[PDB]
Amino acid sequence: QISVRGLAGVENVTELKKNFNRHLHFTLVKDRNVATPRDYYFALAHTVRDHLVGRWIRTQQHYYEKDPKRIYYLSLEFYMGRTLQNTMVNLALENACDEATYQLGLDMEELEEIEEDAGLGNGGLGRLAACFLDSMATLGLAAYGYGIRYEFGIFNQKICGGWQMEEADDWLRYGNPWEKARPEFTLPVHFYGRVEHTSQGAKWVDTQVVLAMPYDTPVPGYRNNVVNTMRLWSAKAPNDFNLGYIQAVLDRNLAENISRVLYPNDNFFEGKELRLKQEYFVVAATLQDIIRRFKSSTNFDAFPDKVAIQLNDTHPSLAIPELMRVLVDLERLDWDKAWEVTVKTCAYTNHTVIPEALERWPVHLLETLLPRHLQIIYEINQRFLNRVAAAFPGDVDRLRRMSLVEEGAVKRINMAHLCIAGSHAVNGVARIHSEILKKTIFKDFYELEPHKFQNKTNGITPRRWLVLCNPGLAEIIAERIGEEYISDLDQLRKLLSYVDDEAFIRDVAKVKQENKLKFAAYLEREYKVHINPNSLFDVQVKRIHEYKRQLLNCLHVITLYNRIKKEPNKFVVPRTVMIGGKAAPGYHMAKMIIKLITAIGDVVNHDPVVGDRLRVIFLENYRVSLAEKVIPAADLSEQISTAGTEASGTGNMKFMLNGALTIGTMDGANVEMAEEAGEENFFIFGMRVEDVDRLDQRGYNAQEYYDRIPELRQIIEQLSSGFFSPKQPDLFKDIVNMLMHHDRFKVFADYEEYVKCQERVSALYKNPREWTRMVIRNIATSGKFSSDRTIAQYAREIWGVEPSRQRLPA
Amino acid sequence: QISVRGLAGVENVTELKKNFNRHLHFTLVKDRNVATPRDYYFALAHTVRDHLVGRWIRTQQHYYEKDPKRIYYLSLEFYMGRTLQNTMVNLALENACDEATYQLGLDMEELEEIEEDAGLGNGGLGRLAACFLDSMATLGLAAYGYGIRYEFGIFNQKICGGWQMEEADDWLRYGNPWEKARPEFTLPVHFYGRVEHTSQGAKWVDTQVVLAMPYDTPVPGYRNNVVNTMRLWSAKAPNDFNLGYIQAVLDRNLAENISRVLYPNDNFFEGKELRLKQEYFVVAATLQDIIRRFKSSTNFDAFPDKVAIQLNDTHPSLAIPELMRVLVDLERLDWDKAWEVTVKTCAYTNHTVIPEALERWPVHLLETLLPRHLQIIYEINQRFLNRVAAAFPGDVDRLRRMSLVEEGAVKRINMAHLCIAGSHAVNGVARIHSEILKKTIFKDFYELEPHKFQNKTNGITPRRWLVLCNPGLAEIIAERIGEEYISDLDQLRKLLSYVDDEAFIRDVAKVKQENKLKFAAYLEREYKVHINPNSLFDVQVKRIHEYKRQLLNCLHVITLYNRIKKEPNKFVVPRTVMIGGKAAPGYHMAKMIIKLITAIGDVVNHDPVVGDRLRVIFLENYRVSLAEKVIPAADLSEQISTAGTEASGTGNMKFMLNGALTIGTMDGANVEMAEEAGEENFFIFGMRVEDVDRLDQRGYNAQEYYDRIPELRQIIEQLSSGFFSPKQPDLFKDIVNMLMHHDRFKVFADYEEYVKCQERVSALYKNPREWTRMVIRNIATSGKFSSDRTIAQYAREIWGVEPSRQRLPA
Ligand SMILES: [N-]=[N+]=N[C@]1(C(N)O)O[C@H](CO)[C@@H](O)[C@H](O)[C@H]1O
Ligand SMILES: [N-]=[N+]=N[C@]1(C(N)O)O[C@H](CO)[C@@H](O)[C@H](O)[C@H]1O
Ligand SMILES: *Cc1c(COP(=O)(O)O)cnc(C)c1O
Ligand SMILES: *Cc1c(COP(=O)(O)O)cnc(C)c1O
Repeated sequence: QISVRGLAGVENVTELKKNFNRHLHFTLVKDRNVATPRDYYFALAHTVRDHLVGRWIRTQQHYYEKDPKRIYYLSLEFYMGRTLQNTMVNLALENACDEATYQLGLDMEELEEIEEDAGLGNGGLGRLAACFLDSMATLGLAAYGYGIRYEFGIFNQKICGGWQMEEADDWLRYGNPWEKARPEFTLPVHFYGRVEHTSQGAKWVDTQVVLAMPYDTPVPGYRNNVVNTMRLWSAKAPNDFNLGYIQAVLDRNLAENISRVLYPNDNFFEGKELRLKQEYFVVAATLQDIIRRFKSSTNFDAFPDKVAIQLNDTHPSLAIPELMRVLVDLERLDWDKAWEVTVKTCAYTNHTVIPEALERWPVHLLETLLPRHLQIIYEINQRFLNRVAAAFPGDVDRLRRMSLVEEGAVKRINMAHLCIAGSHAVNGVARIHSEILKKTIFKDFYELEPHKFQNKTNGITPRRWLVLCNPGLAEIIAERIGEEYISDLDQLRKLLSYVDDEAFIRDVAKVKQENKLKFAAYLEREYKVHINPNSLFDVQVKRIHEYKRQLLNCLHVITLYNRIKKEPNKFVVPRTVMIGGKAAPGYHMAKMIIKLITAIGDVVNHDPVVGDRLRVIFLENYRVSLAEKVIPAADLSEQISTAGTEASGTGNMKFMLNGALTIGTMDGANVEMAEEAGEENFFIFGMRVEDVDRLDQRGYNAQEYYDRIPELRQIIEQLSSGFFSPKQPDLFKDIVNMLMHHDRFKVFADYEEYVKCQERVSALYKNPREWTRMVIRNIATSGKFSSDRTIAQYAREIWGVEPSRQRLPA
Repeated sequence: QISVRGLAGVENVTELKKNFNRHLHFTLVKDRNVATPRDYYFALAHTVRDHLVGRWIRTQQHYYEKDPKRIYYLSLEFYMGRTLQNTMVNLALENACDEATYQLGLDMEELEEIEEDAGLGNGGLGRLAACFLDSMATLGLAAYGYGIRYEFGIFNQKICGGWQMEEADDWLRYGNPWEKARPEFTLPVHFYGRVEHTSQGAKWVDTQVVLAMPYDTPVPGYRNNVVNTMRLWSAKAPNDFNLGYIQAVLDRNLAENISRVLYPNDNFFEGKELRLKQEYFVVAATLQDIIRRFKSSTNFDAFPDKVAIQLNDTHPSLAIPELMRVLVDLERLDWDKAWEVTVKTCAYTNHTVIPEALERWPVHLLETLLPRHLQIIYEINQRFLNRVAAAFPGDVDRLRRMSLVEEGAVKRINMAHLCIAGSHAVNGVARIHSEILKKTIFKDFYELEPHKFQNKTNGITPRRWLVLCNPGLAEIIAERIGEEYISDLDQLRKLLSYVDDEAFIRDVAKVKQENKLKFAAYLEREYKVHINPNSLFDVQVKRIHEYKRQLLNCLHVITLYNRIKKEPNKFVVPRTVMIGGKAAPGYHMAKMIIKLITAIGDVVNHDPVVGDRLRVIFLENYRVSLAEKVIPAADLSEQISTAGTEASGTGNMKFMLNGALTIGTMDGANVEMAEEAGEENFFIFGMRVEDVDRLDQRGYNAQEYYDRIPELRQIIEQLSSGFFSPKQPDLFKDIVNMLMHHDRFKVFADYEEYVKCQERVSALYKNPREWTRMVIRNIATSGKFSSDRTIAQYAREIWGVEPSRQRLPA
């Protein structure tokens, strides 16, 4: 047992054991003679869950009595991952449960691997919402996460013949012990219908009703006895729905399809009706719940003082016109009063600037599905543009640029413009991203209302991303500076005075080595793959995207291979290059990149001359639980997006906190990370944002790089001739064609500096002691990237509430 | 507290209370400050459920150790109703729970009303399966009920404007505390595909796979610590199903629709593909489970010694060719050996002779959906007909009459012929029905294999149908003869010596009066209806069918009304005529009969001259839980089906056990009931089966009755002129037209004798003491109709197992 995992008290281990047996018997209805590891996992889950309820009930009763300002975090994604270990950590039950299960003759680690990941997210945005919930509970905020309970989360990725295959993520198959259905709080959500304009007000009539049933999941704070709630809505058809008879009952599934599956698109907008329905569904049900709770705390003037609604991207942007609809149509507030309340209540967070991710809904869709909302949006636009016109007289082009309504082929509603107009605060997720918003994408809006624009650099929770996934590192750190850093990451600074400590250097390096061995093992257990634990672990894990430039990584891998074949008997630092991540099902290029990766592995991993000096592995089904395994085992973190494309990134922070050195561009949060640790302790390379713009003025011509770089030329010719695809020589023609003629991300432009920088990485890896000292400098300055810091800033600068580290009663 | 409800021990009431609070807190995650009656209901349900698990686990472990012959009852319907009270009764926990909830300040009766009925049945057949499960557990048989877990059971009936409106029965909305999902025992079920004939055997290939997930529900025996299992299969799509991406996931619902809803047809065959899929689904999954269990007890010669499969009607008839398919195709047994095993394993129960209920599946359907099964069926037919030909040389018409394959418009498979050929026993459900089977419908089969044909008169469980729904009557009976009768109904005979006991007569009458007051109250509480508790309660509750002749009842009601209007100031015994029951959604005539009933009520209930002398009420949404309320309150039980159409009936038995006198035809079980009680203690009338046949030889002409009976003529003319439908004068033209020209059930032919008999009923009701004495004679001789007797006969004469009343350890 390690200290950070809590006490294994005599009374509590005994108590845990009997409750474990009580659940195995009464809850699972099994005896030890027929129980399987899955049954044991559930008995433990229910036992741990029991320890939450008491705190869950009093935390909620507490907010009712004290009635503080409530924070409502709206998101269509909550990438939670597993819940068992996280709950034990936050409740200081890990050692006790470890001991109790040991005495019962069970391996707790084995049982934890049985829990299904709650993959209700695509990547960064979804995981961010998960970390935020953890931090809000840890900071004692009366916060509620509101989303959709998808029956099927992000698809499970299978690699067949080197190609990605998708398969339904039936995560609820065996049940979810963490959620509590609350059918008694079901709410109606309306769709379609039409608008009637009577004397005293407008009415939305003849609508189709879909019921929203909530499921509450507890969110425990870190050892503070606070347990907040994540409420996920599930779609249910009313019983007089479609109510020949048999068909009517079977068609109920049409309404319930709303919460059936998560759209697997990462940073890509798909204007499908089902998606719009999901967006309104979560917004409509959530706002009724919010108002309900407010009325039970009718002057809505105090609404903004008791309520804060954070829009995680534009996905829940309809909350703005829906709030107006309720206040104006139902509560009968005058427009101006309602608008004042709405603006002071809502705050919007922008997560990316790439055009293809921007939500622009066709007017004909809103027209049919949400007719009243379209009218309200036009009215908002009208009044907003009148403000612009009055502020910039005669600037007609500004008017059309700022309109919420876009003209052209088909009229569309720019949801981002909607969010800015209806929110009192708009923030980017990293300093460079937030500046870009003010200088480019939202320049006009910044000029009209500069006070609205802020920055809130993303963060990650040190509980899941350090204590839970890397207990070995958390321990040696605790041995030196104590445990307070877990909820006050800035304290990692104190580790700076141990940078020359021989014992510490040895331990940091030991923990990393153990993590690598453990992962190298896992690799062979669950995926029959052998790798060399002494090689440098070069990993790039994140969603497959052209802007993330996994292709640039591929070019380097091929460069290393060609250099070896050129001078076989020359020494080179051994490397295990790991690339993982899912591609959206309809993203052809992303799928081709995955195939290219496996194809490279096919050649490189079986070339006798290469030996154990270079291995290319594609990490299958990258998800939260897998991230918890690879990140602690990584030596090199690849964050190589084209400058200006990765708003922030969060994977980068996870790697920094876990002892990996970072090679990357001055993009997103990488800029602040290098700033915190010192550029000398970072492997920075490539074009800066300014260089990218210069190149665009000039005109990006990939041919130029192809002509001046022999090594690069050789790689393109290998791809083109079928060197990596013998049976299908032209298999990668699309990739080559894109790289050569329409590469929006300038892969070639950063190639030279990238491989040069990679050489410096290998040189430092050859000096174990200095590599580790640089690692210590990174870990020691990663404190700023704790989501506790991020949330404390949202709380003070946007929501107007004070965080608190006070422990609620037992 | 009453004695039959068990002891309210000090230690147990205290234990019940803390467990109730434990579940309210830990299971429901609620505090007393926000708990609602529904929450309290669930805390109690979970508390009671806890007492079952221990016994459930040891009963099953017990069967594993002793390895007795297993009884598998296959049914597409299990009309369970509520489970809470039934479980308390069988566990002797009712008084303890009553006391415990009282001390917690709660009314247990109020909480019981919150439980949703498990309406996985249409009527008789489904309820029979429910009573059988209870009796099998009570008789200590290693029995398993196998069916489908429909998401939506029989529809909830609403009456709008006097018309039936159907609405989804979302019985799982708030959850089901009684079931235990067993995803770990999921089994694959195949559909479509084609048949490949290789060297060593035929193969069913290229099939579509649907997963069958089981849900186990405990079935407690009466105070014997035996808890059997009812396993209901749920359809689940495999995860690589349909696996653009979004659509594939959404289409998963196509496979899962198999267990979505119960076909609401009572005694009516609808040849829909979805229905056939349900039938094979339950059969395929069940047989794999059966074999699996057998192999874990490979000579299948002992299979019939360890396994008995009872086919509840022909719905699960595919079990015969499916068993053959597995034994021949998979286990590789020779045809003849496999057939021997199949016949000795299967037994079939026929429930009705009406042609429209007979399952005749089109060959093109089986051809596409189950190609291998069709081949096996042809092979079975071939070999069966060769036996017929050898037994009746030259009788060519017999060959075509007995074929499993019917020629004509479209070829069809007669599933009933299939069941007879592949079963070692075939039984009817009442003596007269079973005789009819041998003399008519299955005469040819009886001639070929007389040994196969048996009778097993239906029964009802005295636990739910006496102790649970009529505790007052069970008590006064127990006060005289003890409690042993509850599991040995024949003991009610002893009540015969109390027929002249003044105290008993007074009590029997008192209990009935209390039941009537309680129901008259319930009527006003949940349906705003006032009735006179002193009137005779004339009730007919069962599914709406033309053969049940609710119309004959209607004619009598109108006769009574016309007679009153004719001589207003003449005295007549007051009556409250209650008719209830659901009509299949597509059964037009049944729906018109419901409207006619309400229409009569509209006129009769508001005629000042009638006063409180006659009331016509239509009991809305008749279901099991409602039956438990009306039956104990009834004075007169209407069992007036045309002789030869009601195979048995079971409602009739429920009324007899509960103190109601019976007016009915010599049909189904009515014949044995009158035989047991004595015809003098029964109100028998109308044509006997022989009279019906004579009339058919002759030719049924309704006009004749219309011409010779003035009162009948007046009624038809009232219906025709719009007397009961002012706004829509021709509203009942279909009814009149049917009665006059195409009445298959000869309503007019029994009219005269029916009203005459009804007059005798009223005369006896005028003499309270003698009416009650006749009631005692009925209750005292109802013992034979206990499903314990029925099951003991199935056990000994069909399954080859001995029932046992031995109590398993605690
Ligand atoms: N939605 N969105 N965009 C992202 C993402 N999910 O990847 O949001 C994440 C959370 O803000 C950012 O770190 C990331 O750079 C940005 O591209
Ligand atoms: N299926 N079927 N037929 C019936 C029914 N459900 O009503 O089976 C019941 C159970 O055997 C019989 O009592 C009844 O007379 C017969 O019509
Ligand atoms: C943290 C995380 C991400 C975000 O990673 P980036 O490299 O910022 O894109 C995506 N997926 C998972 C499973 C994560 O844990
Ligand atoms: C017993 C019962 C039946 C069968 O009644 P019959 O009069 O034999 O048709 C039908 N429905 C319910 C709810 C029952 O309890």
